[PDB]
Amino acid sequence: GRILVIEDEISLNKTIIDNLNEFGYQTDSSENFKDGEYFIGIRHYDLVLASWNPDGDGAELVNTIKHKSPRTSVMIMSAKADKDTEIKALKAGADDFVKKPLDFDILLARIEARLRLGGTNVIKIEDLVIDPDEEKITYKGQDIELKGKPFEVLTHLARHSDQIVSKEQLLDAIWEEPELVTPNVIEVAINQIRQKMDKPLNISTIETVRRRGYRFCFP
Amino acid sequence: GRILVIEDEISLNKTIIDNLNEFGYQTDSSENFKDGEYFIGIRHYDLVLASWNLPDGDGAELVNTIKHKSPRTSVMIMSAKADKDTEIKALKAGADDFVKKPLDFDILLARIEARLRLGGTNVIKIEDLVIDPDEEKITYKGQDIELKGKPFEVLTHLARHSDQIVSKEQLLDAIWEEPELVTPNVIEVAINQIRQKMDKPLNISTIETVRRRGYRFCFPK
DNA sequence: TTGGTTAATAATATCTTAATT
DNA sequence: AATTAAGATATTATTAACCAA
Repeated sequence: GRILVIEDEISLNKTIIDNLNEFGYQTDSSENFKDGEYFIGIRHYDLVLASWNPDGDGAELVNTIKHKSPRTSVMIMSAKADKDTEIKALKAGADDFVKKPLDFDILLARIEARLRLGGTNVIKIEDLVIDPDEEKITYKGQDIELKGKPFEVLTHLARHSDQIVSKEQLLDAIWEEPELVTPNVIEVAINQIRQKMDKPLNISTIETVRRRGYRFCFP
Repeated sequence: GRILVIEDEISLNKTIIDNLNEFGYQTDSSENFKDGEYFIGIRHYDLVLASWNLPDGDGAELVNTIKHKSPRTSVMIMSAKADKDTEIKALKAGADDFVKKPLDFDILLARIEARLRLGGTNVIKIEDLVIDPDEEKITYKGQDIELKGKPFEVLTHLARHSDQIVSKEQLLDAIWEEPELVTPNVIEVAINQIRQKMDKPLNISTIETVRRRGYRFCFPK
């Protein structure tokens, strides 16, 4: 929710900030690029709203923002609304081009859409993240080499944490033709998980409950 | 990049399809929500361009459908009624952009291209790696590498989805006109040519294979 | 018995070439 | 350049023997 605005009109700059704050956005402000590039250096801003028109290096501005702070969105506001200025701003890297006099109902809607994030299937528990989409596990910032069916078994359990899952359940949930395989696979997979993480990373992620099943228990 | 065009006006539909094909995009055409959704189910589209006023089917409904079915598909709404309420509604419904009809195809293509950069610049610059999709050129340390065609498009698509896993089936839908006809091995051969021209000679790790998922660009490594 | 623990080996995936186009 | 065919090679999955309790 961090947006910084680079506008040399004080009125507009004042205006723009008050609108963003009203919406809910943490915001910073600059009247020149010099100061602006400074802020992006200190902390990340989800989006940057800057004027195309003092130094007149907007095309370069977009580039420098994308370089210094690659994850940020650049929105360019310009009173010259001709196709040439629109096309040239987008072609320079701008993620969106808005037109001033500013419609703040439309602007807020575009910023929103520009910072809309898709729902994820990612699981973050304490210093551990488990990303099914990328088949990735990291604890304490280090990747864990766990994949395949052991990966699915761990993720399944994580999704049903504090709940006891049974071999049959895991098999049906993760194994096609579950009635054509050796249940030993579950035990082997659990060992793999303990081996890859529990053991080397000194944690207790999976717990076995006699005659009932396993349960993710990483507090 | 594959673009799904949903538009009832048959004449406009073909004009849009022709402008996109000319640019170099793979394109499918539809004239109703149903047909559109059909395509959304069989093929992966990097971007859907849909009229807010189809003969049937709430525009908001269409946006939700595509966004849920394919969260990473960009949605762009076109409407001759382009008052503020309409634009804001579409954006809030989940659209990433809203453009007024009659379309200025110069600005349309500039905006489509800005959405498909996934936040990037036109010229990808990573470390001493340069990938210029505009000149189909690649440089490393200012030294030129000859890589063109499908392999070039496979690599640029990966590097734009960098650090993400793109499946063989996604690479095909994005670069091949008829992904169903071609064999998935074509992707593996392209990845071999990419490694054969870059990773091996330049001693770098750019494409990571992830078994059963696909390929991921990891040049930063 | 129950679970875990190893290890080999069968499956399955991906890659690399060479040819054809 | 583009696509495929086939074997080469890599990587999981499966299976079972084995151990401890």
